[PDB]
Amino acid sequence: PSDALAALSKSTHFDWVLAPYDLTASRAHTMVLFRAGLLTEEQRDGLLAGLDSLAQDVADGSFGPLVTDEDVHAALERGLIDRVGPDLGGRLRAGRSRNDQVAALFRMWLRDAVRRVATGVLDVVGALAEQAAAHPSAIMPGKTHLQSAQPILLAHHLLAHAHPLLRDLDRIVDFDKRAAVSPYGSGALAGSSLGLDPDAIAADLGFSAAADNSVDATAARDFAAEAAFVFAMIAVDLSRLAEDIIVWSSTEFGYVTLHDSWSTGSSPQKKNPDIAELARGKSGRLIGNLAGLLATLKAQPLAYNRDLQEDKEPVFDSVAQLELLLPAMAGLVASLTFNVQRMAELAPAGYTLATDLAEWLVRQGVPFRSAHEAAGAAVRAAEQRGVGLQELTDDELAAISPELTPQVREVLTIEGSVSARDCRGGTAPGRVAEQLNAIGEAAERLRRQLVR
Amino acid sequence: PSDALAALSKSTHFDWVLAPYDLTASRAHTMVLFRAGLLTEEQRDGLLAGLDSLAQDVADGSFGPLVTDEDVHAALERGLIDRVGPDLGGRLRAGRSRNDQVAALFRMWLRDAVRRVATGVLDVVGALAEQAAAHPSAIMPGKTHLQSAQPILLAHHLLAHAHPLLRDLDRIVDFDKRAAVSPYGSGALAGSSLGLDPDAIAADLGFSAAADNSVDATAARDFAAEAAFVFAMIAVDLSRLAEDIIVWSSTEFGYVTLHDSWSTGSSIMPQKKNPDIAELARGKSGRLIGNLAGLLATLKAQPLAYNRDLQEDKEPVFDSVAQLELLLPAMAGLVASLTFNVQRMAELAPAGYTLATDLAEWLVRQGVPFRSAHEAAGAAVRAAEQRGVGLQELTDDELAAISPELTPQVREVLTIEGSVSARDCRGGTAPGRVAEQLNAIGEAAERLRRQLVR
Amino acid sequence: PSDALAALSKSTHFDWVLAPYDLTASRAHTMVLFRAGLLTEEQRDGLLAGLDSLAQDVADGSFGPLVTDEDVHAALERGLIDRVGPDLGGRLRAGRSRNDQVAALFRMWLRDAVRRVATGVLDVVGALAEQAAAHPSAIMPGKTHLQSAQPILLAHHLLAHAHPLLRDLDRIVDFDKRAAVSPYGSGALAGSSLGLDPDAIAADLGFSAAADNSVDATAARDFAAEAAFVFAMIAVDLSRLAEDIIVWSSTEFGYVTLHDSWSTGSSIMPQKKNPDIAELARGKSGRLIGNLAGLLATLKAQPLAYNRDLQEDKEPVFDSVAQLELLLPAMAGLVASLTFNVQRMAELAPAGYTLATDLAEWLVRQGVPFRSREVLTIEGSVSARDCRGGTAPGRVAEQLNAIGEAAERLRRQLVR
Amino acid sequence: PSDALAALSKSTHFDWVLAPYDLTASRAHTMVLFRAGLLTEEQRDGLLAGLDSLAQDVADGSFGPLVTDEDVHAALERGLIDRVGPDLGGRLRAGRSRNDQVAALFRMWLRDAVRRVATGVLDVVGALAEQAAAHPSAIMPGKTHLQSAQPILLAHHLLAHAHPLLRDLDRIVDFDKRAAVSPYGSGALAGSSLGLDPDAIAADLGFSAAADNSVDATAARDFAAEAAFVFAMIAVDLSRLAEDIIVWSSTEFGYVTLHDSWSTGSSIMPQKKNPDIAELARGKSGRLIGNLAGLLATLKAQPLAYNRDLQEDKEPVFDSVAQLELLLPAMAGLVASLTFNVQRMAELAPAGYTLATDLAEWLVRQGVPFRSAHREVLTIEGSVSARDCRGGTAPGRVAEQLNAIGEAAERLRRQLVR
Ligand SMILES: N/C(=N\CCC[C@H](N)C(=O)O)N[C@H](CC(=O)O)C(=O)O
Ligand SMILES: N/C(=N\CCC[C@H](N)C(=O)O)N[C@H](CC(=O)O)C(=O)O
Ligand SMILES: N/C(=N\CCC[C@H](N)C(=O)O)N[C@H](CC(=O)O)C(=O)O
Ligand SMILES: NC(=[NH2+])NCCC[C@H](N)C(=O)O
Ligand SMILES: O=C(O)/C=C/C(=O)O
Repeated sequence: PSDALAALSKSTHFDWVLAPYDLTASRAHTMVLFRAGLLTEEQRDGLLAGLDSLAQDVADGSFGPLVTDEDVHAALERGLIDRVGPDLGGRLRAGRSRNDQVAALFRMWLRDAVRRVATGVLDVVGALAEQAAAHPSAIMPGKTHLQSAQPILLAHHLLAHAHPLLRDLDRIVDFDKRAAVSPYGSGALAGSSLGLDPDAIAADLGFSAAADNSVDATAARDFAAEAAFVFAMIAVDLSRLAEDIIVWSSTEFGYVTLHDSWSTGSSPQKKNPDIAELARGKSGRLIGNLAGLLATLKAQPLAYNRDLQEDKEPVFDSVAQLELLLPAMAGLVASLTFNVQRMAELAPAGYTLATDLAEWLVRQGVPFRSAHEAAGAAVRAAEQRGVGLQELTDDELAAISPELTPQVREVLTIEGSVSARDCRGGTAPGRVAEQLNAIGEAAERLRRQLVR
Repeated sequence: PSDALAALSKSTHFDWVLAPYDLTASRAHTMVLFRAGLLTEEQRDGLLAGLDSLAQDVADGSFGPLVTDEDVHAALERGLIDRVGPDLGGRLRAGRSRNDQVAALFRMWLRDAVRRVATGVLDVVGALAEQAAAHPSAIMPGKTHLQSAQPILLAHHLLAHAHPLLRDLDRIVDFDKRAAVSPYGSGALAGSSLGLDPDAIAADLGFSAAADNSVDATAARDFAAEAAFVFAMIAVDLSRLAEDIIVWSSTEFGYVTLHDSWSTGSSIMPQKKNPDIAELARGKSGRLIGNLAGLLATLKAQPLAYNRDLQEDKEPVFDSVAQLELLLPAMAGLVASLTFNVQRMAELAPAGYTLATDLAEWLVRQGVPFRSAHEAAGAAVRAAEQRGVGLQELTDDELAAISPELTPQVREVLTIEGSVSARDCRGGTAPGRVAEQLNAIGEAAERLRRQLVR
Repeated sequence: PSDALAALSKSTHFDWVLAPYDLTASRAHTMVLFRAGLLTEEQRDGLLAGLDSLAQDVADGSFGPLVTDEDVHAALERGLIDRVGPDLGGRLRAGRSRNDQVAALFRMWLRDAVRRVATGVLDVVGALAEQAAAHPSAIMPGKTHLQSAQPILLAHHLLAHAHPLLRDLDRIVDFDKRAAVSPYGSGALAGSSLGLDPDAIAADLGFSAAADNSVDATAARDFAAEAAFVFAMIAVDLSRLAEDIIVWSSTEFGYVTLHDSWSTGSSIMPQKKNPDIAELARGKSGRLIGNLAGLLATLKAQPLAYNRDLQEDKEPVFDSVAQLELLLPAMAGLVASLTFNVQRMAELAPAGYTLATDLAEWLVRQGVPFRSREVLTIEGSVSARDCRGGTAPGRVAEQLNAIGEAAERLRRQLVR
Repeated sequence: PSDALAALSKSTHFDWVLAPYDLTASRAHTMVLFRAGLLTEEQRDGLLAGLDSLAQDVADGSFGPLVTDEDVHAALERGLIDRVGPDLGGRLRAGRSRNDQVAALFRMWLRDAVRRVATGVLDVVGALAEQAAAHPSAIMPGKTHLQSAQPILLAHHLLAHAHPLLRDLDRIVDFDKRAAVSPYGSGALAGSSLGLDPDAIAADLGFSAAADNSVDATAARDFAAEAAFVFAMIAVDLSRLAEDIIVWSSTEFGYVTLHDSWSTGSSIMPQKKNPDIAELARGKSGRLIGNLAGLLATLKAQPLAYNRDLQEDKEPVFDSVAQLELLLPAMAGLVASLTFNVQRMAELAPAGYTLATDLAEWLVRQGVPFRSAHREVLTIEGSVSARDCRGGTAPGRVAEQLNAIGEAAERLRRQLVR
C-alpha cells in the first residue's frame, strides 16, 4: 500500500468503537466453527481465552490500534495473533468476510445506540411533562404564524412537543425490528461452503433472525439510512422546541427566564439560550448526515462496495450529537422558569377571544360567516375604545347584532375560553390531564417494547 | 391583496388534487355539526345535497379553480355557496379551520398514495421474483467492488433487489399507523367551544383515532417527512437495481439484451439501444432525496403552532409520489422484459479465479488453518494463471507442491456448479435455499399486502 | 415503446419552456449547415421561413406539443416538417444531437433566468435601502441569540440583509462566465465529421466561446448545480430577512406593523394579519436547498458521457427559479410596505442594560484593563461606533450610498 | 454551568486548529490597541512576547486545551494570562468579541484550506494530463448511457474529467474574493466605541478589505456555504471519474488494470485487486453533499445577528476539506498508477457498429437528407480524425486541448497567488 492509499483506507479512528462487538462476535464465531467440527476443543478454548484476554486489554485501553492498522478488524487480529499463535489466530476468519462482519457489528452498535438515544428522548418528554404538570392553569396566547390566535394552556403548548418525540420513539421501535437481522454467515456475498449455522450465531449475538439473502445482507444499508432518518426527525423536533424557547427567552416576549447553569453569557450582561440554539443549528447538521448517506447509498451496484464504509461516520456523528443534545435540552427545559403573569396578560391581547364570540353566535343559531362578521365589528368597537370585548356596552353589543346579548359576556374571558374546549385534543385542563396520563403510558409502553 | 402577494399565496395549481377529500370531509363535518344541534335537518340535507352536486361537478370537470381562488378551500366554498346560497354554505366553517382541514386532507390523500406506491413496489418485486423463478440455474460471477468474487445464481442476485423493496413496504405499513390519526376538531389550534365529536368524524373518514393534542395535530408534519423518507428509500433501492441493469446492458458485459419496447434510440446514432428506464430511475433517486432533505429543512425550527411554511409540505411529497408512480411500473416492465444471456454470464463466472475461495475452504475442511489455506489458494491461482488454465487443470504434482494436504479430491469442488451448491446454509446462493427464499418473498408480500387493506 | 416507457420518457410537460431557444438555435444551425455547403439558398431560405412560421405559432399558442411527442425537440421537428416537408425538414438534424442541443438550450435559458432573478434580487435590496433611507436615525435593540446586545440603527440592521444579496448578485456574475460556453456542435459526444463550426454558432447564440471538449460539454452539469446553489443561497438570504420580519411582527415585539395588502387573514379568527410572504419565503428556502442536494445526488457517480439521468438537471433548477420569481417581488413588496414602530424600538434599545458595554468601554479609554454619561444614552452609544461598518449614522449614510453604487456596478456586468 | 451545558458547549476538539490563526490576529490586535494609545510600549511588548511564547508552545504542542476550556479562545486567553499575568492579558480583550474573531479566523483558515484543496485538484488534472500524454493516439469506444456510441481517443475521454476540475478551481478563485473580507473590529455586532481601525488589521492579516456592515460581517455565513458547495462539486466531479475507473477495472471491461500499491484486496479471496480509492471517492461525494445541504439547513431562517447556531459552520467544512485532502492525492495517484489496455479498447471501438453514424454522415455529404440517412471513414482512425472542429476527438485537436489545459491550469494557479 502507498502513503496516500493507507491514509484514505485507514478507518481505525472512527471504527475502534466497534472493537468490543467484534470480539463478542468473534467469540460466538469460534463456537460456530467448533460446532461445525472445524476446531478441536483446545483450539476452541485457545481462541476463547485469547479473545477474553483481548477484550480485557481493550476495555482498559491496554490494546489499541497501531498506525499500521487499516481497520478495527485487522488490528484485533494483530492482537489475537499476538496472544495465541498466528496459526490458531488465523483459523478464525474461516467462513466469514470483512463484509458480513462489519455490517453485523454496525448493527449491534446501532441497536444499542438507538436505545441510548431513546433514553434521552424520554428525558426530554419527562421534562416537558413535568413542566406541563407544574403549570396546570397558566394561560398564554396560542400562536399560529407567531401571531396571537387563541388562548391556550401553557401545558397544552408544552405537551405538543412531547407528542412528536414519542412518535420518534415509536419509530425507533419500528427501526429496531429491521435492525435485528444478522448477516453473520454470508461471508463475502454468497455464503460459505463450510458448514456454519447462521441462525445459531444470530441467536448468540442477540438478533431475531438471520438474513434470507447473503447478497442482500452484505450490500444493503437501508437500516442505516432509516436510523439516519430517525435521528434527523428527532433533531428537527428538538429544533421546533428550541425555536419556542429562544423566542420565549427574548426580552420582548419575556415568557421564560433562563437559569444560569443552563445559559451562557458574553465576552457583557447577557443570558443567552445557547443549548436551544445549538439544538437548532445541529438539526441542520443531522439533516446533512441523512441526505449525504442516501446520496452515498444511491446507484450502488450489488453487492458490497467500499463506498459502503461511508455508512458509519454519518450515523456515528448523528448519534453523538443527540447524546449531547437530549440531556441538555431536558435540563434546559427542566430549568425554565415561566413568567405566568406575563403570559396571561398577553393571552387576550390582539382580541384572541374574538372567535369565542363568533362561536357563541353559532350556538344561538347565527351562520358562521355572519358571526365571524359580527365578531369583527366588535373587535373594532373595542379596539377604538381601548377596551376588552367583555367591556362593550349592551347597546353597542346590540348594534353589532340583535342576537348579541349581555349573556355573551359570560364567555369572553380567557379562563372560560380555555375551558369550553373540552373535546379530545382540546386545551381544557381536564383533557390536558388525560393527555398527560396517556403520555405517561405511551412512554412506558414504548420503553418496554424496546427492552422486549 | 396585491398581485405579488396573491400570486405567491395561490396554491390551487397543486392542491386541487385534495378536492374529493375536501368534499368528503365536509360531508362528515356536516353530520358532526348536525349531531351537536347546530343544523336543522333542512340545513343538513341542503348541505349534503349541495356537496353531492359539487362533488359530481368536480369529478367530471365542470367545476374547477378560478384565478380568483387562493386555495382549493376557497374554491370549494365558492361553488358550494353557488349551489346552496351564502347563508347555509358559510355555516360549514363552524368548529374547523384550514389548519385542521388541510392536515387531514393531505393525510387522507397520502394513505391512498402509499397504497398506490405499494402496488407498484409489489410489481417490481413481482418482476424480480418471476425472472428469478425462470432462471433458477443461471450462474454468474457475483461482484463486490464490481470485481468478480465467488460464483452466484442470477436468481440469488435478482432476489437481493426484492428484499430491500419488501423492507420498504414494511416501512409503508409502519408509516400508515402514524398517518391514521385525524386532526379534525382541533380548529385553528386550541380545539373548539362548540360541541363537536372528533372521534366520530375520525371514524367517518377512515382514520383510526382522533388526535390527543390539537396544537400538535395542526402543527406537526413528521408523517409527511417520513413519507418522503420511504419514497426516497424506495427510489434509492430502485437506483441499485438500475445501476446493475445499466452495467449489465453494456456491450462489455453482455449479461442482458434490452427489449425494443423498453428501450430508446438515438437522434444521430442509428443502432443505439439504451436502458433509459434504469437511467431515469437512477436520476430521479437524487431528485427524491432532495425533496426529503428540503422537506426536513422546511420543518426545521418551526415555532408552534401552524405557520404558512407548512404549506411547502405537499409539493415535495406529491412530486416524490408522482415520480414513483411513473417509475415503478416502468422498472417492473423493464425487469420483466429483459433477456439474460446465460452463456455469457457462465463463461465469466469462473473468470479471474473466483473458485479460489472454494479451494481454500476445502483445505480448511482438511484441518488446514485458513490463513494457510489462503496462501495455498493464492499460489494455486498463479500456478494455473501462468499456464492459462482452470484450477481444475492443475496436475497432481502441481497440486502436491502447493501443499502436501492438497490432494486430487480437491478437483471435484473446483466447479462453478459445486461452488454454488455448497452454500446450502440459510442465505446462501445454493438453489434449494433460493427456492425457499422465493417462497418467503411470496408469503411476505401477501402478508404485507393484507395489512395494508387492514 | 410500452405505455409505461412513453409515460416515463416524456418531458414535453416541463421542457416546452425551451421551445423558443430551440428555434433560435435551429436558425443559427441552418446558417452553420448552409455555410458548410450542405444546403442550397433555396433550402436554407425554406428552412429559415419554416422556422419563422413555427416560432410565430409557438408564441401564439397555435402550436403545442402532443401526447405522443416525447420531448420539445421531437415536437418541434414534427411542426417544421408539417410546414416545410419531411425532406427539407430532415436536413437540420445533421451534425447535431439531442445531447449537445439540450445542454445548450438549457444554458441559454439559465442565463435569462439568472437575470430575472437578479432583477428581483435588486428590488429587495432597493426595498431594504428605501426603508433604511426612510428611517435614517431610528435606534433599536441590536440582537444576538435574539437577546438585546447593543443599540443599533434600524438602517444598519436592514442593510445587513442587503449585503448578502449583493454577494448573491456577485455570484450570478461569476456563474454567468462559466455559463456562457456553448456545446453546440459537439453532437452526441465526439464532434461532427461534417464541417460545422462551434465558434460561429456560439457567437450567433450570445455565448463567449465554444467548448474545448465535446465529451465534457455534453456530459457536464456543474453549471446547473452552480445555479441551484446560487438560487438556494438567495432563498436562505431571503429566509434570514423572513425570520426577522416574522418575529418583529409578533404582538410581543411590535417592531413592525404589517400592511393589509401584503398580509393575509384567518377563515375563523377575524382580525388576524399573518406575514404569509415571510413565512412562505422561509419554507421555500427548504425546498430549494432540497433542490440543490438532489441535483448533486443526480450528478454523482455519473459515468461519461451523456446519460438519460442528466434530464433531471432541468426540473429542479426550473422550480427554484419559479419560486424565486414569485418570492422576490413579494418580499420586496412586504419590505416596502412594512410600517416601522420606531418609538417602540427606541423604548427597548436601552432595555436590559445594553449600555453596560458602553460604560466598560469608557473605563478602557480611561486606563483600566478590560474589566467590568456622554455615552449612557442610545444616541451617544451608536455615535461612538464610527469605524468602518459600525452603526454610527455617519457610516450608515456612506454605507447606504456604497450599497447604491455596488448594486449598479453589479447591474452593469449582467448587461456586460 | 451544568455538566450537560459544558459537554455541549465545548468546541476545543475541532476548533483547536484555529489556534495558530487566533494567535496571529491577537498579535495584529495588540498593534491596533497600541496605535490608539490604549497600550504602552512595555505593555505592547509584554503581550507580543506573551503571544510569541504561546505560539511556540502550541506549535510543538506543550500547550493544548484543558477539559474545562470551552473553546480555543478561552484556552488561549488562559495560556496568555499564565505568561504575562492577569492584568496585562485582560487588556487585549478590549474592542473584540468571540463573534468577530471566529468569523475572521475561520475565513483565514478557509483561505488556507482552499489553497491546499486546489493543489490536490491540480495534482488530479496533472495525473489525467500525464495519462493523455502517454496515450496520445489510443482509441476506445465512446459511451453515452454506457452504450458504445462513437469511437474517441482515450485522451479525449480522460481530459474530459480535467475541465470540470479546472472549473472548480475557477470557483475557488471566485470564492476567494468574497472570503477575503475581514470582520475584525465589528465586535459583538455594532462596531466599536474604541478608536480601532478595521482597514489596518485586515491588511495586517492578509485580507483585501474590511467589512461594510458590522451586523453582516459577524452574522453572515454564506462564505462557508459557498466553500461547501465548491468542495461538494469537486467531490461530485471526482466521483464521475471514479465511476469510470471502477467500471473500467471490471473483468468484463478489461480497460484498465489496477496497480498493487493503489489497490486493495481481500482477507478471503486471494486474486482480488479492488478500486477502493475510486469507491471511497464515490461514497464521500455523498458525504460532502450532506455537509453542504446540512450547513444550508443550519443557516436557514437565522434572525440577525450572531446566534450560537453559527458555531455549526465549521465542523462540516472542516470535514469536507479533510476528506478532499485525503482523496485528491489518492486519486491523482490512482490515475497515475493505472495501466490502460489499449488493445482491448481498440477491439471494442467499432463493436456495436459505432461507425454507423460515420456511414450516415458520409452519405449526407453526398446530398442525402439526414433522418433518411440513418470506407474512407469506416475505420475508427478515420472516424476520430474527421471530428476536427474545436472540441472534437481529432488527434491534432486533443493535442491543442491538452496544451490549453496546461496553460489554463497555470493561469488559474497564478491567480491564487494573486
Ligand atoms: N474489503 C471488503 N469490505 C470492507 C471491510 C469493512 C470496511 N472497513 C467498511 O467499513 O465498509 N470486502 C471484501 C474483501 C474482504 O473481505 O476483506 C471484498 O469483497 O473484496
Ligand atoms: N391560513 C392558515 N392556513 C392555511 C392552510 C392551507 C395552506 N395551503 C397550507 O397547506 O399551509 N392558517 C390560519 C388561518 C385559517 O384558519 O384559515 C391562521 O392561523 O391564521
Ligand atoms: N436521449 C438521448 N439524448 C438526450 C435527450 C435529452 C433529454 N430529453 C433531456 O432533457 O436531458 N440519447 C442520446 C442520443 C440522442 O437522442 O441524441 C444517446 O443515446 O446518446
Ligand atoms: N456569542 C458567542 N458565544 N460567540 C462564540 C463564537 C465562537 C463559537 N464557538 C462559534 O464558533 O461560533
Ligand atoms: O461572548 C461574545 O463575544 C458574544 C456573546 C454574545 O453575542 O452573546
